[PDB]
Amino acid sequence: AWPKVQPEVNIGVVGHVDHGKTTLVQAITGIWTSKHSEELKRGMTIKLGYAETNIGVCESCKKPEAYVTEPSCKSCGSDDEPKFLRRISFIDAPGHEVLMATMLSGAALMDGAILVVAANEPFPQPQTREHFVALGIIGVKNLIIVQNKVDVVSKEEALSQYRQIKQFTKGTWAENVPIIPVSALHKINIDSLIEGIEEYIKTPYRDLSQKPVMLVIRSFDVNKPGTQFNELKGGVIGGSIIQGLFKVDQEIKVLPGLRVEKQGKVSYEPIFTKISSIRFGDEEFKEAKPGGLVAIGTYLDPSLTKADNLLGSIITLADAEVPVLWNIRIKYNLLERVVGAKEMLKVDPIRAKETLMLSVGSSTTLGIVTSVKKDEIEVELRRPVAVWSNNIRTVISRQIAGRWRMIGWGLVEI
Ligand SMILES: Nc1nc2c(ncn2[C@@H]2O[C@H](COP(=O)(O)OP(=O)(O)NP(=O)(O)O)[C@@H](O)[C@H]2O)c(=O)[nH]1
Ligand SMILES: Nc1nc2c(ncn2[C@@H]2O[C@H](COP(=O)(O)OP(=O)(O)NP(=O)(O)O)[C@@H](O)[C@H]2O)c(=O)[nH]1
Ligand SMILES: [Mg+2]
Repeated sequence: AWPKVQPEVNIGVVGHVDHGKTTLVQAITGIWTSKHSEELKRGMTIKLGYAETNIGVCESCKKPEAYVTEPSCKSCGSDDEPKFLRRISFIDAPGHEVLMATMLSGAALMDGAILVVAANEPFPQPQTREHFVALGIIGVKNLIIVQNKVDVVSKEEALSQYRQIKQFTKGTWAENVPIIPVSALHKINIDSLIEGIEEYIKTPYRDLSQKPVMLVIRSFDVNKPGTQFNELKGGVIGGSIIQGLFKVDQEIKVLPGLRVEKQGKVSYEPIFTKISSIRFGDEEFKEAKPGGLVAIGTYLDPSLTKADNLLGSIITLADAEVPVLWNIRIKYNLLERVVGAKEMLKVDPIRAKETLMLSVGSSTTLGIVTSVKKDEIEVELRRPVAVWSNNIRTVISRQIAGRWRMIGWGLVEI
Protein backbone atom coordinates (compact mmCIF):
# COMPACT_ATOMS: atom_id res chain seq x y z
CA ALA A 1 0.00 0.00 0.00
CA TRP A 2 0.96 3.65 -0.44
CA PRO A 3 0.83 5.98 2.56
CA LYS A 4 -1.78 8.69 2.94
CA VAL A 5 0.13 11.96 3.20
CA GLN A 6 -0.43 15.61 2.29
CA PRO A 7 0.96 16.83 -1.03
CA GLU A 8 4.51 18.06 -0.58
CA VAL A 9 4.76 20.28 -3.66
CA ASN A 10 2.60 22.73 -5.64
CA ILE A 11 2.95 22.76 -9.43
CA GLY A 12 1.36 25.67 -11.27
CA VAL A 13 -0.27 25.16 -14.65
CA VAL A 14 -0.17 28.30 -16.73
CA GLY A 15 -0.45 29.40 -20.34
CA HIS A 16 -2.68 31.17 -22.84
CA VAL A 17 -6.46 30.71 -22.86
CA ASP A 18 -7.68 27.33 -24.09
CA HIS A 19 -4.20 25.89 -24.56
CA GLY A 20 -5.23 22.91 -22.45
CA LYS A 21 -4.17 23.52 -18.83
CA THR A 22 -7.25 22.06 -17.16
CA THR A 23 -7.37 19.09 -19.55
CA LEU A 24 -3.69 18.43 -18.74
CA VAL A 25 -4.38 18.43 -14.98
CA GLN A 26 -7.20 15.96 -15.67
CA ALA A 27 -4.89 13.76 -17.74
CA ILE A 28 -2.46 13.57 -14.82
CA THR A 29 -4.82 13.38 -11.83
CA GLY A 30 -8.18 12.21 -13.19
CA ILE A 31 -9.77 15.38 -11.73
CA TRP A 32 -11.50 18.26 -13.55
CA THR A 33 -10.57 21.34 -11.52
CA SER A 34 -13.51 23.54 -12.56
CA LYS A 35 -16.18 23.58 -9.87
CA HIS A 36 -18.14 26.78 -10.48
CA SER A 37 -21.37 27.18 -12.44
CA GLU A 38 -19.93 29.94 -14.61
CA GLU A 39 -16.82 27.91 -15.42
CA LEU A 40 -18.96 25.00 -16.57
CA LYS A 41 -21.27 27.21 -18.65
CA ARG A 42 -18.41 29.08 -20.34
CA GLY A 43 -16.00 26.16 -20.60
CA MET A 44 -13.19 28.15 -19.01
CA THR A 45 -11.23 28.41 -15.78
CA ILE A 46 -12.14 31.46 -13.73
CA LYS A 47 -11.07 30.70 -10.14
CA LEU A 48 -7.84 28.90 -9.30
CA GLY A 49 -8.34 25.18 -9.77
CA TYR A 50 -6.74 22.42 -7.68
CA ALA A 51 -6.02 18.71 -7.90
CA GLU A 52 -3.78 16.16 -6.22
CA THR A 53 -2.14 12.89 -7.15
CA ASN A 54 0.23 10.31 -5.75
CA ILE A 55 3.32 9.60 -7.84
CA GLY A 56 5.21 6.32 -7.83
CA VAL A 57 7.67 4.35 -9.94
CA CYS A 58 7.72 0.72 -11.03
CA GLU A 59 11.31 -0.31 -10.39
CA SER A 60 11.10 -3.38 -12.65
CA CYS A 61 9.78 -1.39 -15.60
CA LYS A 62 11.47 0.89 -18.11
CA LYS A 63 11.00 4.65 -18.03
CA PRO A 64 8.90 6.63 -18.73
CA GLU A 65 6.11 4.03 -18.50
CA ALA A 66 7.45 3.02 -15.08
CA TYR A 67 5.98 6.27 -13.72
CA VAL A 68 2.49 5.81 -12.33
CA THR A 69 -0.18 7.75 -10.45
CA GLU A 70 -1.76 4.75 -8.74
CA PRO A 71 -0.30 1.76 -6.88
CA SER A 72 -0.14 -0.62 -9.85
CA CYS A 73 2.49 -1.67 -12.38
CA LYS A 74 0.25 -3.98 -14.43
CA SER A 75 0.27 -1.50 -17.32
CA CYS A 76 4.04 -1.79 -17.78
CA GLY A 77 3.90 -5.56 -17.34
CA SER A 78 4.75 -6.06 -13.68
CA ASP A 79 2.88 -7.55 -10.74
CA ASP A 80 5.09 -5.67 -8.26
CA GLU A 81 3.85 -2.68 -6.30
CA PRO A 82 5.39 0.60 -7.47
CA LYS A 83 7.60 2.51 -5.05
CA PHE A 84 5.79 5.55 -3.64
CA LEU A 85 7.71 8.75 -4.42
CA ARG A 86 5.54 11.63 -3.21
CA ARG A 87 2.12 13.24 -3.41
CA ILE A 88 1.98 16.30 -5.65
CA SER A 89 -0.65 18.95 -6.33
CA PHE A 90 -1.51 21.37 -9.13
CA ILE A 91 -2.57 25.00 -9.04
CA ASP A 92 -4.54 25.36 -12.26
CA ALA A 93 -4.56 28.99 -13.40
CA PRO A 94 -6.98 30.75 -15.78
CA GLY A 95 -5.48 31.74 -19.13
CA HIS A 96 -7.95 34.50 -20.00
CA GLU A 97 -6.29 37.89 -20.33
CA VAL A 98 -8.88 39.47 -17.98
CA LEU A 99 -7.88 37.03 -15.23
CA MET A 100 -4.15 37.73 -15.01
CA ALA A 101 -4.51 38.88 -11.39
CA THR A 102 -5.89 35.44 -10.54
CA MET A 103 -2.90 33.77 -12.21
CA LEU A 104 -0.66 36.06 -10.12
CA SER A 105 -2.49 35.09 -6.92
CA GLY A 106 -1.88 31.43 -7.70
CA ALA A 107 1.75 32.05 -8.62
CA ALA A 108 2.41 33.04 -4.98
CA LEU A 109 1.61 29.42 -4.08
CA MET A 110 3.71 27.67 -6.75
CA ASP A 111 6.88 25.66 -6.10
CA GLY A 112 7.34 25.08 -9.83
CA ALA A 113 5.22 25.30 -12.97
CA ILE A 114 4.20 23.84 -16.26
CA LEU A 115 3.73 26.34 -19.08
CA VAL A 116 1.28 24.75 -21.52
CA VAL A 117 1.78 25.85 -25.15
CA ALA A 118 -0.73 24.73 -27.79
CA ALA A 119 0.94 23.29 -30.87
CA ASN A 120 -1.90 24.42 -33.15
CA GLU A 121 -1.77 28.12 -32.30
CA PRO A 122 0.73 30.78 -33.30
CA PHE A 123 3.57 31.24 -30.84
CA PRO A 124 4.03 33.08 -28.59
CA GLN A 125 0.47 34.12 -27.76
CA PRO A 126 -0.08 37.04 -25.36
CA GLN A 127 -0.65 35.02 -22.17
CA THR A 128 2.07 32.55 -23.08
CA ARG A 129 4.35 35.59 -22.88
CA GLU A 130 2.61 37.14 -19.91
CA HIS A 131 2.52 34.02 -17.73
CA PHE A 132 6.15 33.26 -18.63
CA VAL A 133 7.24 36.75 -17.59
CA ALA A 134 5.19 36.50 -14.39
CA LEU A 135 6.91 33.23 -13.44
CA GLY A 136 10.25 34.91 -13.99
CA ILE A 137 9.30 37.93 -11.88
CA ILE A 138 7.96 35.85 -9.01
CA GLY A 139 10.93 33.47 -9.18
CA VAL A 140 9.12 30.27 -10.10
CA LYS A 141 12.10 29.03 -12.06
CA ASN A 142 11.48 25.30 -11.84
CA LEU A 143 9.63 25.18 -15.13
CA ILE A 144 8.62 22.55 -17.63
CA ILE A 145 7.19 23.66 -20.96
CA VAL A 146 4.52 21.31 -22.26
CA GLN A 147 3.76 21.36 -25.97
CA ASN A 148 0.10 20.32 -25.93
CA LYS A 149 -2.35 19.38 -28.72
CA VAL A 150 0.28 17.61 -30.80
CA ASP A 151 -2.58 15.31 -31.89
CA VAL A 152 -3.87 17.97 -34.31
CA VAL A 153 -0.64 19.11 -36.00
CA SER A 154 1.91 17.42 -38.25
CA LYS A 155 5.22 16.15 -36.88
CA GLU A 156 6.91 18.83 -38.97
CA GLU A 157 4.79 21.62 -37.47
CA ALA A 158 5.37 20.40 -33.92
CA LEU A 159 9.12 20.31 -34.59
CA SER A 160 9.06 23.83 -36.05
CA GLN A 161 7.25 25.16 -33.00
CA TYR A 162 9.62 23.24 -30.70
CA ARG A 163 12.52 25.13 -32.23
CA GLN A 164 10.76 28.47 -31.80
CA ILE A 165 10.10 27.64 -28.16
CA LYS A 166 13.80 26.85 -27.61
CA GLN A 167 14.72 30.13 -29.33
CA PHE A 168 12.25 31.99 -27.14
CA THR A 169 13.91 30.73 -23.95
CA LYS A 170 17.46 31.18 -25.33
CA GLY A 171 19.28 33.87 -23.37
CA THR A 172 16.67 33.84 -20.60
CA TRP A 173 16.53 32.22 -17.16
CA ALA A 174 14.56 29.43 -18.85
CA GLU A 175 17.18 28.56 -21.48
CA ASN A 176 17.61 24.99 -20.21
CA VAL A 177 13.95 24.28 -19.46
CA PRO A 178 12.70 21.05 -21.08
CA ILE A 179 9.89 20.91 -23.61
CA ILE A 180 7.69 17.82 -23.37
CA PRO A 181 5.15 17.16 -26.16
CA VAL A 182 1.83 15.66 -25.09
CA SER A 183 -1.81 15.34 -25.96
CA ALA A 184 -3.77 16.14 -22.81
CA LEU A 185 -7.02 15.24 -24.61
CA HIS A 186 -5.91 11.77 -25.66
CA LYS A 187 -3.55 11.20 -22.71
CA ILE A 188 -0.49 10.77 -24.90
CA ASN A 189 3.03 10.95 -23.39
CA ILE A 190 1.74 11.85 -19.94
CA ASP A 191 4.19 9.34 -18.45
CA SER A 192 7.11 11.36 -19.85
CA LEU A 193 5.59 14.44 -18.21
CA ILE A 194 5.36 12.72 -14.82
CA GLU A 195 9.01 11.71 -15.20
CA GLY A 196 9.82 15.32 -16.07
CA ILE A 197 8.00 16.59 -13.01
CA GLU A 198 10.11 14.25 -10.82
CA GLU A 199 13.33 15.38 -12.49
CA TYR A 200 12.76 19.12 -12.89
CA ILE A 201 10.27 20.05 -10.17
CA LYS A 202 11.82 18.65 -7.03
CA THR A 203 10.22 19.25 -3.67
CA PRO A 204 11.89 22.39 -2.31
CA TYR A 205 13.41 22.81 1.11
CA ARG A 206 10.90 24.07 3.65
CA ASP A 207 11.37 26.15 6.77
CA LEU A 208 9.17 24.72 9.50
CA SER A 209 10.66 26.92 12.23
CA GLN A 210 9.67 30.39 11.05
CA LYS A 211 6.32 31.73 12.19
CA PRO A 212 3.49 29.85 10.47
CA VAL A 213 1.91 31.72 7.57
CA MET A 214 -0.80 30.51 5.22
CA LEU A 215 -1.86 32.46 2.13
CA VAL A 216 -5.63 32.21 1.72
CA ILE A 217 -7.14 31.57 -1.71
CA ARG A 218 -10.47 29.91 -0.82
CA SER A 219 -13.04 30.01 1.92
CA PHE A 220 -16.21 27.94 2.25
CA ASP A 221 -19.37 27.06 4.05
CA VAL A 222 -19.06 23.27 3.98
CA ASN A 223 -22.53 22.59 5.39
CA LYS A 224 -24.58 20.80 2.74
CA PRO A 225 -28.34 20.29 2.57
CA GLY A 226 -29.65 17.14 4.26
CA THR A 227 -26.92 17.18 6.92
CA GLN A 228 -27.75 16.08 10.47
CA PHE A 229 -27.12 18.68 13.18
CA ASN A 230 -24.08 17.00 14.78
CA GLU A 231 -22.30 16.99 11.42
CA LEU A 232 -22.61 20.75 10.93
CA LYS A 233 -19.30 22.63 11.06
CA GLY A 234 -17.78 26.11 11.31
CA GLY A 235 -16.29 27.99 8.39
CA VAL A 236 -13.41 26.50 6.40
CA ILE A 237 -10.49 28.49 5.03
CA GLY A 238 -8.29 27.16 2.24
CA GLY A 239 -4.82 28.10 1.13
CA SER A 240 -1.18 27.14 1.08
CA ILE A 241 1.22 27.21 4.00
CA ILE A 242 4.33 29.05 2.87
CA GLN A 243 6.36 28.63 6.05
CA GLY A 244 6.08 26.92 9.41
CA LEU A 245 3.25 24.53 10.14
CA PHE A 246 -0.20 24.47 11.70
CA LYS A 247 -1.87 22.00 14.06
CA VAL A 248 -5.39 21.17 15.19
CA ASP A 249 -6.37 23.16 18.32
CA GLN A 250 -3.97 26.01 17.60
CA GLU A 251 -5.18 29.55 18.18
CA ILE A 252 -4.94 31.45 14.90
CA LYS A 253 -5.96 34.76 13.39
CA VAL A 254 -7.01 35.84 9.91
CA LEU A 255 -5.46 39.07 8.63
CA PRO A 256 -6.36 41.77 7.77
CA GLY A 257 -9.69 40.43 9.04
CA LEU A 258 -13.19 41.92 8.80
CA ARG A 259 -14.00 45.39 7.47
CA VAL A 260 -15.71 47.31 10.27
CA GLU A 261 -16.21 50.81 11.62
CA LYS A 262 -14.10 52.05 14.52
CA GLN A 263 -14.19 55.67 15.69
CA GLY A 264 -15.94 56.95 12.57
CA LYS A 265 -13.33 55.45 10.28
CA VAL A 266 -12.96 52.20 8.36
CA SER A 267 -10.81 49.60 10.10
CA TYR A 268 -9.96 45.92 9.77
CA GLU A 269 -10.57 43.74 12.81
CA PRO A 270 -8.37 40.62 13.00
CA ILE A 271 -10.48 37.44 13.07
CA PHE A 272 -9.49 35.19 15.97
CA THR A 273 -10.40 31.53 15.94
CA LYS A 274 -9.05 28.03 16.58
CA ILE A 275 -8.27 25.21 14.17
CA SER A 276 -11.00 22.57 14.50
CA SER A 277 -9.75 20.30 11.71
CA ILE A 278 -7.26 20.02 8.85
CA ARG A 279 -7.91 18.39 5.47
CA PHE A 280 -6.06 18.01 2.19
CA GLY A 281 -8.39 16.76 -0.52
CA ASP A 282 -10.56 14.06 1.06
CA GLU A 283 -8.16 13.23 3.89
CA GLU A 284 -7.97 14.49 7.47
CA PHE A 285 -4.72 15.26 9.27
CA LYS A 286 -3.66 16.62 12.66
CA GLU A 287 -1.07 18.97 11.24
CA ALA A 288 -0.34 20.78 7.98
CA LYS A 289 2.95 21.76 6.37
CA PRO A 290 3.90 23.57 3.16
CA GLY A 291 2.76 21.82 0.01
CA GLY A 292 -0.80 21.23 -1.12
CA LEU A 293 -3.87 23.37 -0.64
CA VAL A 294 -4.98 22.82 2.94
CA ALA A 295 -8.55 23.29 4.22
CA ILE A 296 -8.41 24.73 7.73
CA GLY A 297 -11.59 24.10 9.67
CA THR A 298 -12.46 26.80 12.18
CA TYR A 299 -15.17 27.62 14.70
CA LEU A 300 -16.23 30.70 12.72
CA ASP A 301 -19.80 31.28 11.61
CA PRO A 302 -19.88 29.95 8.03
CA SER A 303 -21.39 33.24 6.82
CA LEU A 304 -17.91 34.75 7.32
CA THR A 305 -16.12 32.24 5.09
CA LYS A 306 -18.85 31.62 2.50
CA ALA A 307 -18.06 32.19 -1.19
CA ASP A 308 -14.32 32.98 -0.94
CA ASN A 309 -15.03 35.95 1.35
CA LEU A 310 -11.52 35.66 2.82
CA LEU A 311 -9.57 35.26 -0.44
CA GLY A 312 -6.34 37.27 -0.19
CA SER A 313 -6.08 37.07 3.59
CA ILE A 314 -3.34 35.32 5.50
CA ILE A 315 -3.53 33.09 8.54
CA THR A 316 -0.94 33.21 11.30
CA LEU A 317 -0.81 32.05 14.91
CA ALA A 318 -2.85 34.32 17.18
CA ASP A 319 0.19 35.87 18.90
CA ALA A 320 2.21 36.58 15.75
CA GLU A 321 3.25 40.16 15.06
CA VAL A 322 2.26 40.96 11.47
CA PRO A 323 2.15 44.40 9.84
CA VAL A 324 -1.22 45.23 8.31
CA LEU A 325 -0.65 48.22 6.08
CA TRP A 326 -3.03 50.69 4.44
CA ASN A 327 -0.09 52.56 2.92
CA ILE A 328 2.92 50.79 1.44
CA ARG A 329 6.32 51.74 0.07
CA ILE A 330 7.60 49.72 -2.88
CA LYS A 331 11.11 49.54 -4.33
CA TYR A 332 10.08 48.96 -7.92
CA ASN A 333 11.15 48.10 -11.45
CA LEU A 334 9.14 48.40 -14.66
CA LEU A 335 8.95 46.05 -17.60
CA GLU A 336 9.89 47.68 -20.90
CA ARG A 337 6.72 46.57 -22.63
CA VAL A 338 3.15 45.50 -21.98
CA VAL A 339 3.71 41.82 -22.71
CA GLY A 340 0.09 40.71 -22.32
CA ALA A 341 -1.41 42.97 -24.98
CA LYS A 342 -1.81 41.63 -28.52
CA GLU A 343 0.53 44.43 -29.58
CA MET A 344 3.31 44.93 -27.04
CA LEU A 345 3.27 48.68 -26.30
CA LYS A 346 5.97 50.49 -24.36
CA VAL A 347 5.34 50.91 -20.62
CA ASP A 348 4.88 54.52 -19.45
CA PRO A 349 6.54 55.71 -16.23
CA ILE A 350 4.47 55.61 -13.04
CA ARG A 351 2.92 58.96 -12.14
CA ALA A 352 1.41 60.26 -8.94
CA LYS A 353 -2.39 59.90 -8.67
CA GLU A 354 -2.44 56.78 -10.84
CA THR A 355 -4.64 53.95 -9.64
CA LEU A 356 -2.57 50.78 -9.74
CA MET A 357 -3.31 47.14 -8.96
CA LEU A 358 -0.98 45.42 -6.48
CA SER A 359 -0.56 41.67 -6.16
CA VAL A 360 0.87 40.76 -2.74
CA GLY A 361 0.84 37.14 -1.66
CA SER A 362 -2.57 35.86 -2.69
CA SER A 363 -4.16 39.31 -2.38
CA THR A 364 -5.07 41.78 -5.13
CA THR A 365 -5.71 45.40 -4.19
CA LEU A 366 -6.18 48.72 -5.96
CA GLY A 367 -4.42 51.79 -4.62
CA ILE A 368 -3.51 55.36 -5.51
CA VAL A 369 0.10 56.33 -6.08
CA THR A 370 0.79 59.07 -3.54
CA SER A 371 4.51 59.50 -4.28
CA VAL A 372 6.87 58.62 -7.14
CA LYS A 373 10.67 58.57 -7.22
CA LYS A 374 13.24 56.83 -9.45
CA ASP A 375 13.10 53.49 -7.64
CA GLU A 376 10.35 53.97 -5.04
CA ILE A 377 6.61 54.51 -5.00
CA GLU A 378 4.21 54.94 -2.11
CA VAL A 379 0.66 53.67 -2.50
CA GLU A 380 -2.52 54.28 -0.53
CA LEU A 381 -4.54 51.06 -0.75
CA ARG A 382 -8.32 50.58 -0.77
CA ARG A 383 -7.83 47.70 1.68
CA PRO A 384 -4.82 47.02 3.90
CA VAL A 385 -2.48 44.15 3.14
CA ALA A 386 -0.88 41.73 5.58
CA VAL A 387 2.91 41.87 5.10
CA TRP A 388 4.41 38.90 6.96
CA SER A 389 8.08 39.49 6.17
CA ASN A 390 10.43 42.14 4.87
CA ASN A 391 11.01 42.36 1.10
CA ILE A 392 7.91 40.49 -0.04
CA ARG A 393 7.46 40.52 -3.83
CA THR A 394 4.67 42.58 -5.32
CA VAL A 395 3.55 42.65 -8.94
CA ILE A 396 2.23 45.93 -10.31
CA SER A 397 -0.54 46.24 -12.91
CA ARG A 398 -1.99 49.24 -14.74
CA GLN A 399 -5.29 49.55 -16.57
CA ILE A 400 -4.46 49.98 -20.25
CA ALA A 401 -7.19 50.02 -22.89
CA GLY A 402 -9.73 48.55 -20.48
CA ARG A 403 -7.60 45.65 -19.22
CA TRP A 404 -5.39 45.35 -16.16
CA ARG A 405 -1.89 44.72 -17.49
CA MET A 406 1.16 43.61 -15.56
CA ILE A 407 3.76 46.39 -15.96
CA GLY A 408 6.27 45.94 -13.17
CA TRP A 409 7.25 44.49 -9.84
CA GLY A 410 8.94 45.33 -6.60
CA LEU A 411 9.62 44.69 -2.95
CA VAL A 412 7.34 45.92 -0.18
CA GLU A 413 9.65 47.76 2.21
CA ILE A 414 8.85 47.58 5.92
N1 LIG B 1 -7.05 18.40 -29.87
C1 LIG B 1 -6.82 18.68 -28.58
N2 LIG B 1 -7.65 19.48 -27.92
C2 LIG B 1 -7.26 19.66 -26.63
C3 LIG B 1 -6.17 19.14 -25.99
N3 LIG B 1 -6.14 19.57 -24.66
C4 LIG B 1 -7.20 20.33 -24.53
N4 LIG B 1 -7.92 20.43 -25.70
C5 LIG B 1 -9.16 21.17 -25.90
O1 LIG B 1 -8.93 22.55 -25.81
C6 LIG B 1 -10.08 23.20 -25.20
C7 LIG B 1 -9.64 23.98 -23.98
O2 LIG B 1 -9.18 23.06 -22.98
P1 LIG B 1 -8.93 23.51 -21.48
O3 LIG B 1 -8.22 22.36 -20.84
O4 LIG B 1 -10.20 23.95 -20.87
O5 LIG B 1 -7.95 24.73 -21.64
P2 LIG B 1 -7.45 25.74 -20.56
O6 LIG B 1 -6.06 26.15 -20.96
O7 LIG B 1 -7.58 25.07 -19.22
N5 LIG B 1 -8.43 27.04 -20.68
P3 LIG B 1 -8.53 28.28 -19.64
O8 LIG B 1 -7.41 29.23 -20.00
O9 LIG B 1 -9.86 29.02 -19.86
O10 LIG B 1 -8.37 27.66 -18.27
C8 LIG B 1 -11.08 22.10 -24.91
O11 LIG B 1 -11.98 21.98 -25.99
C9 LIG B 1 -10.19 20.87 -24.82
O12 LIG B 1 -10.88 19.66 -25.06
C10 LIG B 1 -5.29 18.29 -26.70
O13 LIG B 1 -4.27 17.71 -26.29
N6 LIG B 1 -5.70 18.12 -28.02
N1 LIG C 1 -10.83 21.11 7.59
C1 LIG C 1 -11.93 20.65 6.98
N2 LIG C 1 -12.04 20.80 5.68
C2 LIG C 1 -13.20 20.29 5.21
C3 LIG C 1 -14.20 19.67 5.92
N3 LIG C 1 -15.22 19.29 5.06
C4 LIG C 1 -14.82 19.67 3.88
N4 LIG C 1 -13.60 20.30 3.90
C5 LIG C 1 -12.87 20.85 2.77
O1 LIG C 1 -13.53 22.03 2.37
C6 LIG C 1 -13.49 22.14 0.93
C7 LIG C 1 -14.91 22.19 0.38
O2 LIG C 1 -15.51 20.90 0.42
P1 LIG C 1 -17.01 20.72 -0.03
O3 LIG C 1 -17.74 21.94 0.39
O4 LIG C 1 -17.48 19.43 0.54
O5 LIG C 1 -17.04 20.69 -1.56
P2 LIG C 1 -16.45 19.57 -2.41
O6 LIG C 1 -16.79 18.27 -1.80
O7 LIG C 1 -15.02 19.88 -2.62
N5 LIG C 1 -17.14 19.70 -3.83
P3 LIG C 1 -18.66 19.31 -4.05
O8 LIG C 1 -19.49 19.98 -2.98
O9 LIG C 1 -18.97 19.72 -5.47
O10 LIG C 1 -18.77 17.84 -3.75
C8 LIG C 1 -12.63 20.98 0.45
O11 LIG C 1 -11.27 21.37 0.39
C9 LIG C 1 -12.85 19.94 1.55
O12 LIG C 1 -11.78 19.02 1.63
C10 LIG C 1 -14.07 19.52 7.32
O13 LIG C 1 -14.85 18.99 8.12
N6 LIG C 1 -12.87 20.05 7.78
MG1 LIG D 1 -8.47 25.88 -17.52
